[PDB]
Amino acid sequence: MAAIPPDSWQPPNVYLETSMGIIVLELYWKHAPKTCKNFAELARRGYYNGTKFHRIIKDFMIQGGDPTGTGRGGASIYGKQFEDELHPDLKFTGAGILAMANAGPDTNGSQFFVTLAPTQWLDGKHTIFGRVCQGIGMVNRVGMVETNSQDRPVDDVKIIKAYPSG
Repeated sequence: MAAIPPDSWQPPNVYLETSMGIIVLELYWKHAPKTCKNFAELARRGYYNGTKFHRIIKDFMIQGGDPTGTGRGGASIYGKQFEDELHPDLKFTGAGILAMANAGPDTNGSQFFVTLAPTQWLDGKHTIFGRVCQGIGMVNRVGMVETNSQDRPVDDVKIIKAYPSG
């Protein structure tokens, strides 16, 4: 009853070609279409290309830059700030996840942090957006490496290019 000859697959995987190492991510095109489009657009337009990770907490997580890495010049495709895409369903405990960073009520930025270690205390503080199925290993080393006495990476980690799977 009513058959649609044509079909649509759409690659739900993203390939971030970082200087540190290549890692695949999983975007939620169901509840995350909003942030998903932003993350994909920013990477497609050529914003993430050239940036790097400034925040790296040993045995915890590592947040990547975007808004000039200093809140100097950063804006979302939809606008400056939007409504948080938080929805009771995901969790930030399983080592290797991609949660969208925020600032305040109805105030979201363009940062992204991947949790490499179990965290229940912060399980709810930030919002989700993607996952790291194939790549957590590359991130693990980034946390095991030598860091500063605050949150500065002693090693060299940056992004050279990024493209979605085809």
